Amino acid sequence: YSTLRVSSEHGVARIILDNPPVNVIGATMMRELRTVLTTLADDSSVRVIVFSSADPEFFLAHVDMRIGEKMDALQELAASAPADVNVFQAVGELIRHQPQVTIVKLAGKARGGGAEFVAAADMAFAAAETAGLGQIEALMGIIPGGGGTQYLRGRVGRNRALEVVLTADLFDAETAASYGWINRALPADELDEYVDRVARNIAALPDGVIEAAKRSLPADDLKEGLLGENDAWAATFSLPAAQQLISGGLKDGAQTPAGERDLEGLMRSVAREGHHHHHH
Amino acid sequence: AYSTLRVSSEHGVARIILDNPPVNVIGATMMRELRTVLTTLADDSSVRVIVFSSADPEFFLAHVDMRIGEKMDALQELAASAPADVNVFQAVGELIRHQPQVTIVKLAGKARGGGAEFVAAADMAFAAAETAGLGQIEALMGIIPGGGGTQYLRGRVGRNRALEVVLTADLFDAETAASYGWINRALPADELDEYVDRVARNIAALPDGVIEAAKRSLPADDLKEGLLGENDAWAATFSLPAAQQLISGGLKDGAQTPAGERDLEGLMRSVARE
Amino acid sequence: NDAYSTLRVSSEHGVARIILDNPPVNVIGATMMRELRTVLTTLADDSSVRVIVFSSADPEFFLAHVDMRIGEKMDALQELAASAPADVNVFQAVGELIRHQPQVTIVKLAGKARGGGAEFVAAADMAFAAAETAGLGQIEALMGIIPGGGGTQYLRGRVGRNRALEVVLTADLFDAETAASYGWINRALPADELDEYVDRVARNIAALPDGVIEAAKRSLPADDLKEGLLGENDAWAATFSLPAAQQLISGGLKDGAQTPAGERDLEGLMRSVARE
Repeated sequence: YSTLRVSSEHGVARIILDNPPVNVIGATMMRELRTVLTTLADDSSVRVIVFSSADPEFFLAHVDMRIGEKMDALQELAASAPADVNVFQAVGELIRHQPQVTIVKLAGKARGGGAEFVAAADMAFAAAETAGLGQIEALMGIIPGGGGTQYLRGRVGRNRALEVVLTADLFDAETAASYGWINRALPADELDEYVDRVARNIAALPDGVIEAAKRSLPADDLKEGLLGENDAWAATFSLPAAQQLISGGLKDGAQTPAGERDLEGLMRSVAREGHHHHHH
Repeated sequence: AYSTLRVSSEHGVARIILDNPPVNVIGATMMRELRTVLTTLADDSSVRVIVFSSADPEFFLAHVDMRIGEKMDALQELAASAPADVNVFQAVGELIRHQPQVTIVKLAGKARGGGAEFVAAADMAFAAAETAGLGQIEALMGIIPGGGGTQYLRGRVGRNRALEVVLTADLFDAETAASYGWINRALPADELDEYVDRVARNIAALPDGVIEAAKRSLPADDLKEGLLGENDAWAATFSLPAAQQLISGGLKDGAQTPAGERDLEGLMRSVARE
Repeated sequence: NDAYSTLRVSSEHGVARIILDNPPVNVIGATMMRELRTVLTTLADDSSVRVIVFSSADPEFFLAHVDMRIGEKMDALQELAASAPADVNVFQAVGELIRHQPQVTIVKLAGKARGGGAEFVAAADMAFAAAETAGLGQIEALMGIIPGGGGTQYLRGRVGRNRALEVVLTADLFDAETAASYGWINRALPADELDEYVDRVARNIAALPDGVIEAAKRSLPADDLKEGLLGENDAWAATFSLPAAQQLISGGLKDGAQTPAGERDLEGLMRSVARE
């Protein structure tokens, strides 16, 4: 795989996300994630999956801002998406319905679709000092269209969901945990051993226990919410701002490490600059 | 000009400053003015965000005016024009809950009863850690919250904590309210103004249609059955002898004065004991 | 004072106190389940009682977990089962009785509660715990099963599915601060203040005027958990039926479960049984 690596042993698969320079989620990663998770879902030797990043600053930056430039790659993904779920929601929805226990180890920054990925897993543990979660979408003239509005509604409640989405700020681990967006914030220097212990302890459970727990606690019914989000999100592309802001962002350094570090700041200054065409 | 509110706007943010001396009770006048101002603002394309704050240095909104039943005609007109299946008190929070703009409460001081209902109804509430307080005083006046509070709490904090807030009737500090999810965040008192201004400006700066899209994706909670159940529970308690005795006794012992409102919980417990 | 084997009940001024006392570690056995039903059914009909406070006589354990030998005397368990509510299993019947009680129910948690003990704590209207000393865990996964007394659904409602899965599958003992942050209990308080705190809340609620408690509960009715509880029963029943579960439980008893020394670190004890 070109955007990730997988290894498994002792009932735990580790999926390490590695797509330089900032771990954007592009069409290739979306396809490779589907392949790896679909294959694992049929592997009776694997009981737990742990997602981590190889990038020292970013878990998953956000969805590739150039993803709409090659609609054919996107059209192929959209054709394999489940009923009533859009091509972006299909990533989080695959994670949410995975048979294995899914665990995210979050050390760095995850925004937009990356933050959706984090919230979709069964459990997420984040480094107190270094981790960050933000829904950057509003600053690109859109809203989350990959399940984020609904994952937030369910985990943090509507009031805090609207705050996360509309302030579009980068939330630190301690705030994200107190909101319930992730399970726990832990010291950065303890996080790796903590997640390894949780994963191995869950994988050591007797046969059938994980299955029973997931049957007793089935995935939330989000069908109507995901449809509503899709409709609202689709409508934001019928307005000119989204493409102006996405183009302006790329011009000003989005999807480079310096540009992504304070993406919120970068996108607000792009909006303040307000460049656009003049066809007089 | 309004007699209980000051309204202004700039850079896409309307400020509504609550100003009804001596302790910022929600009376019939304020209820009428709020309907007018929020309905006017709902169709104002220049306004994206509404921030509520208080001109009183101790109280955000004390609670509903305990003398509001002395002038039944103004209250009855408001009741006659309330939305279907929403009582006249619930109509305050319900108007806030369905406002098109992002609604933000900046809570520096104490809010009880209907005041606490108002805080919980806004899209977001940020409170001063050292100075803010939230409580449902209703149980101490022999009733339960009848303006949406039971259902706002159920949604925000869960039934277990909602029963605790309602039946203990204690004044919660900002830190505990935020932990519970009753408000969004507790911030230092000397940072709250800047924090709220930054959030308000950032949301007002979002491009056309984003706020609308977010609210479409995150529609207001369906509370119809819960509000009707609260209404019937409230009417039943209000009809029993203790309610009017406690309300009259509280007024005689200094409720709705700043000295009485400071520790309203202790005052109302003492009224019941005496 | 000697009305019951596993409980002491007293009441005055509108507050009933139920002290849980079944040495050596406050296991929930068939006798406690029967006595709890008697006491709570009686109080439900007592207009003079407005608040029920549950606490423990055991300095280390609130309620350890359900008696690991409860299946050895099927007749006692059969009578309890035969008379459980429709769509509610015999273990769920304990939490469900507490959930539908007319009085305000309050748990004062100073020590450790696991399994059905944690389910009990979560079922009350409100639970206050000592920050320094209290602990809550769902041990069931380490015995080859899942919670079968409502705990999956009480966790789902109070902490959300994500944290419910974490609690159930890690099977660790959660401290009071973490449990409160998650919403599993109402609040963590200093150990030396907890008793006065709870007494104050109970007294204050009992002093409320006629009809207020009743109105509050009418406005905030118990969650509908019918389908969740049915699902939990089938998941629990299927795992419990397997030899692996039966050997883990047998080994736990062999290695000192249900003794104070074995119960202090039950998680470690049960992980050692499985490794052996």
